[PDB]
Amino acid sequence: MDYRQLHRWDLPPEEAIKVQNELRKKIKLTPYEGEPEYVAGVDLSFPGKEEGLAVIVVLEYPSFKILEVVSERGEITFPYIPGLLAFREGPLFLKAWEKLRTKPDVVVFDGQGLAHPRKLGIASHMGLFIEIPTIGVAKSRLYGTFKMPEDKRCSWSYLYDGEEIIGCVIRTKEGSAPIFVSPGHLMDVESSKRLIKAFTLPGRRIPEPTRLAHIYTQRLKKG
Amino acid sequence: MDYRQLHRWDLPPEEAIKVQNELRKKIKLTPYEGEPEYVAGVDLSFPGKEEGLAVIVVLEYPSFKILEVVSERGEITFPYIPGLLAFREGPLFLKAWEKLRTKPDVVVFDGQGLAHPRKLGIASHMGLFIEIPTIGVAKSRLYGTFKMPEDKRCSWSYLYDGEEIIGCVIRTKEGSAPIFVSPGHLMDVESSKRLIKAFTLPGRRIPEPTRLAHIYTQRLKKG
DNA sequence: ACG
DNA sequence: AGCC
DNA sequence: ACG
DNA sequence: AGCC
Ligand SMILES: [Mg+2]
Ligand SMILES: [Mg+2]
Repeated sequence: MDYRQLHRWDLPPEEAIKVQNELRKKIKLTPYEGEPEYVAGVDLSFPGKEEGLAVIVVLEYPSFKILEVVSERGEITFPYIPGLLAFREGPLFLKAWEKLRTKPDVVVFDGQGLAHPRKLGIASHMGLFIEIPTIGVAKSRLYGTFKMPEDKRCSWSYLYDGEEIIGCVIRTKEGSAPIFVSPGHLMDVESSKRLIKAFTLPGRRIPEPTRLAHIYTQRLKKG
Repeated sequence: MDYRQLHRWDLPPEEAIKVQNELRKKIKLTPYEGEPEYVAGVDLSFPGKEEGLAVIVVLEYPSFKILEVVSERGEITFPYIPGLLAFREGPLFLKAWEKLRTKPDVVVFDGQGLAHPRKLGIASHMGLFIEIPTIGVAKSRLYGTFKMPEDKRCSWSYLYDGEEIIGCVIRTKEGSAPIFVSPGHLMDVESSKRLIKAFTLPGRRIPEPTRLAHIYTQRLKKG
């Protein structure tokens, strides 16, 4: 699938931030009304320190049937720095995306979207590139304040940055920690919560798109 | 300082567990009545993957004055496996301990004590070796159930393993995550909570013994 | 789930 | 713990 | 404090 | 994420 190379990836940390502050102004938070059909999930495993393995899984909704799965194994140069995950995992994801045949209605990333220091989490960032609605689903908090939701199956709270709602915390599985959901691009808080709740099956903590992308990222790595 | 080499460290994972199940029966949970004077804190940093740097800091209580500081830089063979931290960080700590001149009244370790699958966290394990009262203070949960304490300076809850109290969770600093305190050897839950509360200064999340051992483990590593 |  |  |  |  195609996309817009909005900028260079070979940037020193301090420069990436500058970029982030410019790209955030181009983000569009908008309702995603309707039932999506093709939903994608993205993730990366790391066979080596400087070697990543990105996987994208396209699912058929509401059947959750796997329709396509592409992957790209490559070098990872940029280090991990909270708030700059995009500059680390972004490039390899895009290379796997160049291999993607079916155009997704929505893409789910294993990371923050709006719930980010500069309001441009890896999900928002990629959305600008691929120009498709995106959602970020992280397994831990990066930014924002919240009241821990009850330990009940669909309990949830809002993630805040002061008075602004930047995402939500959903208990998708009792006994397990909540997940952090936030809009990427062409998405808003209410719609990302609705969609993520619809993409998560009973008994699972992680919504199908990213849950499967992860397993694949791990199976491909190992045997 | 001296200690008892109770067993070999070069053990395969499955064997270490066996050892743990035998050593746990020798643990003595007993009150630590009274004001201690010399309190030690232990920690390790890792200059390389197979290279550790252990530091032990002895403090004067209740002044928190540093009285002694010894360290040992060495190879780390055993990998990290939750529940077997002792087989990884234990050996190098003991080598630093062999260098220790002042005998501590109590030793605080950066890890679990009783709050462990086999009731023998690294703090309990070392206590058997050094035959001195020990306490474990971890920054995250390894085993047990608990109700998150209020976000207030001295708020705390009990850590459970069913009906058994195996430690406590203390909010030592509002806005920061709680710490997990559990008795090692020659210690009990009530006394370890009392002592750890006394060893933690206002505004700090980590009690002085281990807070200082950590900084040193990091400074020595770097410049 | 898990320094 | 270790990738700033 | 922070995949 | 990666050390089973
Ligand atoms: Mg991931
Ligand atoms: Mg430590």
